[PDB]
Order: sequence, then C-alpha cells, then structure tokens
Amino acid sequence: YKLICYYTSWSQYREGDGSCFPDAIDPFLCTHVIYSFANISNNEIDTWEWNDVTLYDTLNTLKNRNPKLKTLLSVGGWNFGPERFSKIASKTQSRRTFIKSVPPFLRTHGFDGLDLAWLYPGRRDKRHLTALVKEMKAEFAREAQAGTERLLLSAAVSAGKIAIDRGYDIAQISRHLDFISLLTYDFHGAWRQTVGHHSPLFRGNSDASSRFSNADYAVSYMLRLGAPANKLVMGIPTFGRSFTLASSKTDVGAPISGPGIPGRFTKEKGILAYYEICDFLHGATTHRFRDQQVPYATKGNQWVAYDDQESVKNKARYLKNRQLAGAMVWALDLDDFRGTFCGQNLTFPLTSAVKDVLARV
Ligand SMILES: CC(=O)N[C@@H]1[C@@H](O)[C@H](O[C@@H]2O[C@H](CO)[C@@H](O[C@H]3O[C@H](CO)[C@@H](O[C@@H]4O[C@H](CO)[C@@H](OC5O[C@H](CO)[C@@H](O[C@@H]6O[C@H](CO)[C@@H](O)[C@H](O)[C@H]6NC(C)=O)[C@H](O)[C@H]5NC(C)=O)[C@H](O)[C@H]4NC(C)=O)[C@H](O)[C@H]3NC(C)=O)[C@H](O)[C@H]2NC(C)=O)[C@@H](CO)O[C@H]1O
Ligand SMILES: *[C@@H]1O[C@H](CO)[C@@H](O[C@H]2O[C@H](CO)[C@@H](O[C@@H]3O[C@H](CO)[C@@H](O[C@H]4O[C@H](CO)[C@@H](O[C@@H]5O[C@H](CO)[C@@H](O)[C@H](O)[C@@H]5O)[C@H](O)[C@@H]4O)[C@H](O)[C@@H]3O)[C@H](O)[C@H]2NC(C)=O)[C@H](O)[C@H]1NC(C)=O
Repeated sequence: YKLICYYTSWSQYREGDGSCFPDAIDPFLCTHVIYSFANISNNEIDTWEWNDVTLYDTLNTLKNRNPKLKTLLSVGGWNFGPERFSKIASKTQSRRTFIKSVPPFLRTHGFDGLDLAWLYPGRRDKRHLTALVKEMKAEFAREAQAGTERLLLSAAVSAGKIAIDRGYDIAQISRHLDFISLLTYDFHGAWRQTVGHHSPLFRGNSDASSRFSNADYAVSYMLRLGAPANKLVMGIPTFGRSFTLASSKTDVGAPISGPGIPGRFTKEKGILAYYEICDFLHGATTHRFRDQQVPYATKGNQWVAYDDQESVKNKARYLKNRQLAGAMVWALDLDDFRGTFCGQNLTFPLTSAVKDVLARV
C-alpha cells in the first residue's frame, strides 16, 4: 500500500510549536512525501517561498535515512489561480514550454516526481488537462532514456461529482498518471449556512440530497468512470473544519452564522490543525455520526467537524477492502507532528494510525 503525505511550505511560518520544517518528518512514516506548492513563472516551474531551495534540500536529505522514500513536488494549489493553469494548458506552445522545464528542475533539487494540483479544471479545460497529462508523461518517459529512474506523475483530483463530470476525462488521464489522489474531504460546500461534516465516509441514512458528498460515493464513481483501483489513493484530512453556531442548536442541520474562529497557531478562520483540535477538546462535547462514521465537537458557539484515530483507521480499512492503491494525507504539518498536544506521546498520531492499518494486510 502507498502512504502519500503532503508537507506545506507555509507551515514554517507558524509561531512556537506550530512551526514545522521538513526536518520534523519521520523518514519511515510515509512512502511518498509531496512538497506544496511550486509556482509557475514565464511558463516554467519555479520556487515559491524565498527559502524553498533550502527546504527542498532538507526534505530530500530524509532519503539518506530511508532510501525507499520518494518525494514529489506539487504544482498549483488553492492559492494559485485556476485561470493560470488554464491559460498555460490551452496553448500547445506555452504547455510544451512548461513541460520541458519540469524534468531539469526536479533533477536539480532531487525530486522523484511531479504532482499536479490544478483546482479546478472547468468544462473548457477538460480536453487540455488530458493533453497536459499525456504530454507531461511522454516527456518523463523520454527523459528516463538518460539512464536515471523515470520521474513519477500524479494529480490531486476533486472528489465532488459535479466537479468530476465537468472537468476530468478520468478514463484518459488514469492511463498516464502513476497515482491519483482523491480529495475526499472538502465535501461540505463553503456556500451555505448549515452545520455538516466535510469528510464523511458514508452517506448517512438520514438525508436525501447530496448522496454524492461522501468518500464512498466518490470512490465508487471513480471506479465506474474507468480509474483502476491500483492507481486510486483516498485522501484523509488531518485538519478539521470549524463553524460559529447561530443558535444553541448543536445537531444535524443546525444554523450557522459563519466560519469558526481562528486557531492559535493556524490563524485561519474555518480550519483547525489536529493538534489544535486536541487542545480544543478539553471542555468540549464530543459526538459521532454513526452513519457517516466521523466525529464532531462543540464548545460555546464553536462547532468542529474532524477526524480522530478511529475515523481515520476506519477510512483506512475501507480503502483496503476496496483494494485501492493506498491513502493520501493532508497534511503532515497539521497532524500532531511534535507529539506534544494530543496526550499519547506518539508523534504523528493520525498518520501513524493510518499506517498501522495499512501495514496489517
Ligand atoms: C478555503 C477554501 O475554500 N479552499 C478549499 C481548499 O482548501 C481545498 O483544496 C485542497 O485541500 C486543502 C485543504 O482544504 C487546500 O488548502 C490549502 O492550500 C492553500 C494553498 O494553495 C492554502 O492557502 C494558504 O493559506 C496560508 C495560511 O493563511 C497562506 O499563508 C502564508 O503564506 C505567505 C506567503 O508564502 C507567508 O509569507 C511570509 O511571511 C513572513 C512574514 O509575514 C515573511 O518573512 C516571508 O518572507 C513571507 N513570504 C515569503 C518570502 O515567502 C505567510 O507568512 C503565511 N501565513 C499567514 C500570514 O497566515 C498560504 O500562502 C496560502 N497558500 C498559497 C499557495 O497561497 C490553504 O491555507 C491550505 N488549507 C489548509 C487547511 O491547509 C489545498 O489547496 C488543496 N490540497 C491539495 C491536495 O492541493 C479544496 C478541495 O480540495 O476546497 C476549497 O474550497
Ligand atoms: C508565481 O509566478 C507568478 C507568475 O510569474 C508571479 O507573478 C508576479 O510577478 C511580478 C513580480 O511580483 C509582478 O509584476 C507586475 O506585473 C503587473 C502585471 O499584472 C504589471 O502591471 C500591473 O500594474 C499596472 C498598474 O501599475 C496595471 O495597469 C496597467 O497600467 C499601464 C500604465 O501604467 C497600462 O498601460 C496597462 O494597460 C494597464 O492598465 C496592469 O493591469 C497590471 O496589473 C507591473 O508593472 C509589474 O510588472 C506581477 O504582478 C505578477 N504577475 C502577475 C500577477 O500577472 C508571482 O510573483 C509568483 N508567486 C510567488 C509567491 O513567487
């Protein structure tokens, strides 16, 4: 089984214990570690943070301890505009320029592959996404002739049905990608005023609409569209999504006034790192959706939908039972990487719980 783990560039800037450097990563925890995110300047792959070359170097030294470890650099991300990806992929000339700049960059910094995070391709983009993937793969095969191990090519894909039908030719890109990470955790649309879980495993027998918004449907659908199970990787969040309640009602369908207040270290309305959630739990009321199989908590006017060791182990067993290629974790820096916030003196409790399940066959 594969254990794909993301590390974010900006996590280095968090205060105190929140600060996380590649250096804090257990070399034997994951099979693949993806650095997020690379940028695109003058139609060429480029660094993002001022100290990326230094951090790139720090992350890739981990392979001195675990020779089997594979690293990839991810391009795109949610802060990188989709229009930019769209513009580059639409013109064969700007697309070929981008493609050619990649292998040399990956080789200079010691990466074993490239991860595509175009979020997201629209109706007019579908055909070009396919061309981009296909041509990028062809360049990697051509570059391997130089005698060095062929670079890997992956992509992070939306788990929402409408998004899938709109911009992806799954059957086509599946044959060129080494693996596909399903983003099965942004299911509760940032649009409306209700409380809900962002990463439920199952539908939840007490609802009619949006049967599409849960990991199980997304996986089944991808398999139905043509994606082979041995190339599919299921995303498991290491963060939670918070809400500020508009009333004293704390259960399903309860009214929402907006995102939950920022975390002390994460400082971003709407989300909390798992290590922040562990602190938040003290004095909170914990509940669990039996049907969906995921937990949530409340304290004051704050409502949090998250994943714990149990929900995460549960998702890992599901993935195995369906014979998928493995799991993807977003993100190492949001897990209790120091092992000092969540009780158990265990480092990376969430990612470890997944690994343990994956290891038992
Ligand atoms: C919110 C929403 O609606 N979007 C949903 C998506 O999240 C989701 O996408 C997939 O799933 C995850 C999680 O859901 C996505 O989110 C992540 O990806 C985004 C990046 O593309 C993250 O955005 C960033 O936010 C951070 C924190 O606020 C940004 O902040 C900072 O970065 C700057 C610039 O680099 C730092 O600068 C430095 O500051 C120092 C002093 O201030 C200087 O000394 C230093 O020199 C200076 N700059 C230099 C030189 O570099 C700031 O310090 C730093 N911090 C602050 C002030 O807070 C970060 O830059 C943003 N990212 C980018 C690329 O711009 C987002 O936060 C993150 N979320 C989480 C929870 O981690 C992923 O994008 C995506 N996952 C994958 C696989 O790619 C989708 C569903 O998939 O749903 C969307 O609705
Ligand atoms: C990741 O990679 C991206 C892509 O390379 C990179 O982009 C930024 O790069 C440079 C460096 O910071 C920026 O430089 C500026 O680019 C803008 C182009 O958008 C230039 O003009 C802007 O400002 C004008 C007003 O000041 C605007 O108005 C114009 O006015 C003139 C007259 O003065 C008229 O003749 C025009 O018709 C027009 O009305 C104009 O619309 C424009 O917005 C500016 O001079 C300068 O060169 C870019 O801004 C960035 N590129 C973009 C955004 O397209 C990122 O830096 C990289 N990311 C990281 C974190 O590294």
